[PDB]
Amino acid sequence: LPLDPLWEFPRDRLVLGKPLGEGCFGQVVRAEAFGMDPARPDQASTVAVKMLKDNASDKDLADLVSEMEVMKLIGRHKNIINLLGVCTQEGPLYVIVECAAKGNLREFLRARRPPGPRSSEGPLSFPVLVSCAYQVARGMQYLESRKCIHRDLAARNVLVTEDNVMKIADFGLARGVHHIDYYKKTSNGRLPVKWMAPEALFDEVYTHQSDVWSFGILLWEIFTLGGSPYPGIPVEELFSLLREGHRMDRPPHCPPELYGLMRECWHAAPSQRPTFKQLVEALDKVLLAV
Ligand SMILES: *CCC(=O)Nc1ccccc1Nc1ncc2c(n1)N(CCCN1CCN(C(=O)CC)CC1)C(=O)N(c1cc(OC)cc(OC)c1)C2
Repeated sequence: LPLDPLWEFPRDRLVLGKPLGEGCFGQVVRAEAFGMDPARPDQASTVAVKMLKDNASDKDLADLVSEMEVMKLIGRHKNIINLLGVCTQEGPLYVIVECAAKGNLREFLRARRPPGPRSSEGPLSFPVLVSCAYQVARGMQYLESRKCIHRDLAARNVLVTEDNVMKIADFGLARGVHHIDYYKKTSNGRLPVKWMAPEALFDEVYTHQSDVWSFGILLWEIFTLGGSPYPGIPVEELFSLLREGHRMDRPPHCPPELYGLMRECWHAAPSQRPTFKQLVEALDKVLLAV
């Protein structure tokens, strides 16, 4: 691998700590970094480091190099997980990125479901829920302006910082578009087919509008506080329902403005779904009202 001085970080300034999970064609580990900000060479910060499995082969490496190079290109934004540095020289390949303190948005929301003075005031309020959606839309708009189609956008792929800033994750991955087992649960027991636009699912076609569809599913997850899309519906039935043009019901405690937005995102024709710019504006006006 070539030396890229703009991104290279001394591996000995890293102290690897607890694993965060895998399935990425490698594995992600919490770490402390010293001098990530060169103005303060001895200061510690908490980061996340992606690396290969210890029994990985050349295909996994190519993919990790690829995701690295993608993250170099897309540049920096508040509402995405940002690249911090890389270790490519004299040792294993490390990709260093921001670490979000509160985990993924799905678990964030599910852990904060209200009770079934402030006795019925749960942690999550409507304006913060709308802010969560607005931030995801902002990040996706940025990703779109950098020619990046996410292809998996879901609450589990949104990370939450200590200050409750949404950061879109896993946007630089090779998805294996042409060999998806629609029936197979992932590491969570999650079925990613439930986030696929009709054009991607039936015609293997991905555009930025395909991601808008996924955003509408993600909207539904937010306002069900981390619910599972198409609740109780086996994948076999999902195929039929989608061919029949069926859509999810309006969730309880969800204003018609936001179910409206969901339904627009799930328009069968990609050209009749909102753009992320439009989503950003529509959510911003809601955020302004409340
Ligand atoms: C920072 C404090 C902390 O420990 N946070 C934490 C704890 C528990 C779960 C998650 C987090 N926070 C977190 N912060 C930053 C990143 C991650 N997590 N990643 C997710 C790890 C968990 N798990 C990994 C395996 N997996 C996959 O499907 C494969 C990725 C499910 C999730 C994480 O992977 N990060 C990440 C993101 C991106 O986005 C482009 C790219 C990376 O490497 C190139 C790494 C960061």
